[PDB]
Amino acid sequence: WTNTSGSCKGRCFELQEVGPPDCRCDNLCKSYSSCCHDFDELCLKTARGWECTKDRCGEVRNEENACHCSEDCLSRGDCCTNYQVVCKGESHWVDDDCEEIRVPECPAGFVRPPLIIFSVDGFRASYMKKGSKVMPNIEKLRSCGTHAPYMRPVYPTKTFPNLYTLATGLYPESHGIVGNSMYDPVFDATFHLRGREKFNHRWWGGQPLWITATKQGVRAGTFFWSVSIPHERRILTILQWLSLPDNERPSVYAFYSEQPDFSGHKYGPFGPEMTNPLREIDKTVGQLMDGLKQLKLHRCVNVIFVGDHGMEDVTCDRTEFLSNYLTNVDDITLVPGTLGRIRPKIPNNLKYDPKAIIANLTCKKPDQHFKPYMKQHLPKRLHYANNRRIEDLHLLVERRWHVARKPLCFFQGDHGFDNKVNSMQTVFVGYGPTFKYRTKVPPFENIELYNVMCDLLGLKPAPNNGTHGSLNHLLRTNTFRPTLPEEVSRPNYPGIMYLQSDFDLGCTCDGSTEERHLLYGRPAVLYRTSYDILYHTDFESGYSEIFLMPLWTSYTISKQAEVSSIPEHLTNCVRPDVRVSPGFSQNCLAYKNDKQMSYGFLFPPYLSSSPEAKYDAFLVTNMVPMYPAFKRVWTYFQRVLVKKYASERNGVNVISGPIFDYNYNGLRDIEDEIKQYVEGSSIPVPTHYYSIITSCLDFTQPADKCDGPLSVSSFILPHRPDNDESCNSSEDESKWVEELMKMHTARVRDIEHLTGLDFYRKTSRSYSEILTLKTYLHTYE
Ligand SMILES: *[C@@H]1O[C@H](CO)[C@@H](O[C@@H]2O[C@H](CO)[C@@H](O[C@@H]3O[C@H](CO[C@H]4O[C@H](CO)[C@@H](O)[C@H](O[C@H]5O[C@H](CO)[C@@H](O)[C@H](O)[C@@H]5O[C@H]5O[C@H](CO)[C@@H](O)[C@H](O)[C@@H]5O)[C@@H]4O)[C@@H](O)[C@H](O)[C@@H]3O)[C@H](O)[C@H]2NC(C)=O)[C@H](O)[C@H]1NC(C)=O
Ligand SMILES: *[C@@H]1O[C@H](CO)[C@@H](O[C@@H]2O[C@H](CO)[C@@H](O)[C@H](O)[C@H]2NC(C)=O)[C@H](O)[C@H]1NC(C)=O
Ligand SMILES: *[C@@H]1O[C@H](CO)[C@@H](O[C@@H]2O[C@H](CO)[C@@H](O)[C@H](O)[C@H]2NC(C)=O)[C@H](O)[C@H]1NC(C)=O
Ligand SMILES: CCCCCCCCCCCCCCCC(=O)OC[C@@H](O)COP(=O)(O)O
Ligand SMILES: [Ca+2]
Ligand SMILES: [K+]
Ligand code: NA
Ligand SMILES: [Zn+2]
Ligand SMILES: [Zn+2]
Repeated sequence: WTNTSGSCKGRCFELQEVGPPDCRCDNLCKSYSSCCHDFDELCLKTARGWECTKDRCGEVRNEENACHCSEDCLSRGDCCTNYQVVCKGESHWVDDDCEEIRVPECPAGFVRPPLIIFSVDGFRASYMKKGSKVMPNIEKLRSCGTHAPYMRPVYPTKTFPNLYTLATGLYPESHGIVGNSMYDPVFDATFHLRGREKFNHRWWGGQPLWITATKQGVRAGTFFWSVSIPHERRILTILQWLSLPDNERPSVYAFYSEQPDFSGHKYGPFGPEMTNPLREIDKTVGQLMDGLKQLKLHRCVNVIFVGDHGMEDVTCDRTEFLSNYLTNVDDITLVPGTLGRIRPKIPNNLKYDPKAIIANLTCKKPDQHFKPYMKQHLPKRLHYANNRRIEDLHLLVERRWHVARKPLCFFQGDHGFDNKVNSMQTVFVGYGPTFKYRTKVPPFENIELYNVMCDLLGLKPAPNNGTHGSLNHLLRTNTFRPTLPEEVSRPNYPGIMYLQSDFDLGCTCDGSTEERHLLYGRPAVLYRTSYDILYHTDFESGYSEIFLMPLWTSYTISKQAEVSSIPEHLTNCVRPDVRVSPGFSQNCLAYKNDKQMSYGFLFPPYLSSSPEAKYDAFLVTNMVPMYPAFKRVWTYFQRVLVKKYASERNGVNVISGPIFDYNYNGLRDIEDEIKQYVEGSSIPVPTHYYSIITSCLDFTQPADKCDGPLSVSSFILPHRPDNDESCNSSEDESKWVEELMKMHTARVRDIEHLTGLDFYRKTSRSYSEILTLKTYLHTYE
């Protein structure tokens, strides 16, 4: 019980923690039915609005007014934000010339620059193009500070998963807020963006910035605002907190606006009606900046202006209905809209038939505007599977569309789609002493910001999914010095120690390498295992004696490299490898015998330097288990695409290899976790194959003679026994394989998690630059 009879006198928006039976006067109070009886009256004044007028200057203080224009308002810290402009002849901040802030200029008592995070909901990256005509304050922040052309949100591209990702540095599958709505089958309870269940702490994992701050003795303002508190009051409150005594003043502040998301939903992102909400947000940014200038803080504070996701054109007329595909949709519950998650309506309903449902949802209309996936099959870049709150059955919905359960308008915009979709990208601007001046940076992912905010506050971040150092280039100072991970396992370098006669595998056949095929140094193995370096004319590899295949195969292909064929008499040519024991080798009998599984090669014979070399490609230590379905993809990649890349990029360095992730947690499987082997054998079957293709950013220089920055694209291709994912796969590979690959684009960092390898250890670039390179995602948008 809360004694609501107390008073919020002298307590409005107090920062001190106050639990029952004492009544409260903060933001969460309304949400908890714990506000004191005079909270609304004392703390939410509205009288006379939010702006000083000339006729109010030097007024006598009336405590009933929303903000003040009396002579004492300054030292009391509660002037209207425009007080000085109107009453003292000052200029609005936006009207002042931009000037580099080379070190913080903070008042006496400020030990470090405060951080203010200004979050805007549904702020599409492209809205910034409206510029100073619509958003003069924001445009000044953008042009004079550090800006990205866009920031990538996490999937699903909705509010709760993204705000909490911003706060934690974690993927939703890790922090637990995997949707605006979700069902937890262990709680047997349902979370919604609106309602009280979300206030229960059991939903919220990781360690959000305010807790990290607090546990390290840095004070935080609120990271929650009751919907009923107007934006102007939120701004005045932050400014009041900044005026507090040195021993009370917080170091980090958050402001949140539910616009322009609301108007985006109503009118769509390209609507003329979007101008007004964008103007209003800009006015709010102006209030804050004018307010900060009034406090002599405008060259002291670091401001982050950041969105949660973008906004797409989505109307009633573009809705797919499951009832068109499935006979009894009343027996399933669908999380619907710009994504789909399906579970039985009755939890644990034994008649639920997911394989039948998936079959009925697969490539059933030529223009089908969604695609079903079991969650383990979703692109690995989405990192959306390792959580009990994520339904096994997912629908990835095409941009501009909705999926609904059944037919049983007032919106023109929505969001939630695949986070690489252009319309879903959002905004990032950093302004203040710690950010760079007039600097543009490449787009980056929102998971990276928590580390940077910790940097801006002198905090040590909790374990998260950012790559710390990858955003050092946004910062003038306070950068984080990364350190190379230490190699755990050193390679064996086996020479010849066997003769062909030593091998009974069932197979039949009728320097200057390390320097030239490992342009960036050998990957470091970061786990305990046993493996061999193997040199060849055309390629090098780290062959695992445990997994009976290479962890990685590395080779360079010149722009003018020639593509040869595989002679008919060598079709089935597999050769034992006299450097590796028979006992540490695969055997062809297992393949001959497995009716479903074939094999492929990591270094493609098609790219051999010479027939004497080409014969090396057929070694048993270059072979990996591949389903025929996958071979269709891999052969096209090996034969057509690698050369095509080399031609377009002026040669390419390639590293390819297997990935094992049977429990879909995005991390290298240990031996015990591998669940599939080639029939009759102990040859483990990869769940995915990766390839990392590197070249010179300056395409005028060949991959192997690159003086400066690198260019990289990578993929993590699912190793599946069919091509059901690709609706056009009955056609020639040239009509569908690249499309599949684009969907499964990946960051090098993703591959590192999944393999326990560390790449790019020997280059001429800074470690920070390499970290940026490793987080890059080639999106194909
Ligand atoms: C993204 O970055 C994160 C953060 O580093 C990585 O996630 C970590 O992975 C490691 C290694 O697999 C896990 O280690 C295990 O930890 C558990 C003990 O975990 C408990 O205690 C820790 C510490 O307080 C706590 O953070 C954990 O929180 C998990 O469980 C909570 C309670 O249900 C839940 O509220 C929270 O959301 C989180 O759930 C997530 O992780 C669990 C696995 O623990 C997973 O099943 C769930 O579906 C979510 O994904 C928990 O209370 C030990 O028993 C093990 O031996 C081992 O030490 C970490 O727990 C985990 N940390 C977090 C916060 O998720 C990701 O791997 C990384 N992803 C990629 C791709 O790189
Ligand atoms: C709930 O709050 C009210 C107001 O604070 C409490 O009222 C006070 O009670 C004490 C103890 O009897 C009196 O001495 C004061 O005169 C009261 N103050 C006022 C202004 O009414 C009340 O006690 C609280 N209820 C509880 C503790 O259960
Ligand atoms: C998958 O779709 C087929 C229709 O293509 C459904 O088949 C119907 O099944 C009902 C009873 O299950 C039969 O009475 C109808 O004759 C079938 N329709 C047609 C057009 O052949 C099937 O039910 C669907 N499966 C699921 C799980 O929804
Ligand atoms: C440190 C990391 C960044 C912290 C930033 C500030 C967080 C402020 C939280 C303010 C209160 C946040 C929750 C607001 C919920 C809300 O107002 O949703 C409006 C809905 O229409 C969104 O639905 P949708 O657009 O469909 O996802
Ligand atoms: Ca795993
Ligand atoms: K076979
Ligand atoms: Na198909
Ligand atoms: Zn949102
Ligand atoms: Zn929205």
